[PDB]
Amino acid sequence: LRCQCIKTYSKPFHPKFIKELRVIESGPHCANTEIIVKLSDGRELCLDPKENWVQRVVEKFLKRAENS
Amino acid sequence: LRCQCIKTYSKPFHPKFIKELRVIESGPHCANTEIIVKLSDGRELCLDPKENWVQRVVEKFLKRAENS
Repeated sequence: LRCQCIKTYSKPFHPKFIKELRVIESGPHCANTEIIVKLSDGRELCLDPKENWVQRVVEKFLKRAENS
Repeated sequence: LRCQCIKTYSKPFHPKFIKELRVIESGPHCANTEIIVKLSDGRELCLDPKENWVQRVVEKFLKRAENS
């Protein structure tokens, strides 16, 4: 698949709203690394991997889900 | 979808072999949190979120891909 994100979500939010995370590294398919999250209600958003708050949300989600 | 993993990969490997990561938190669909990686060659594996080496591989992959 080509790039999946048209734009990224720019307002911080709590990691409890994420139920699924997908990280696709850049490559021939898309010049950017893309982060796609599926929220508790099933909507999806793209996050900017460079933002510090995104990195923190990803990390928390993972710490949670890991011991789930 | 129900649980996607029949079994997890138990031998440590280098994060350079991962090109995509999917983390699905447990819920009604599957009692376990599942970690599915797509390798550089397109094969997929499931990893055990509880293993320390998995957590370290996930973290490295993310640090890489983030500044990609």
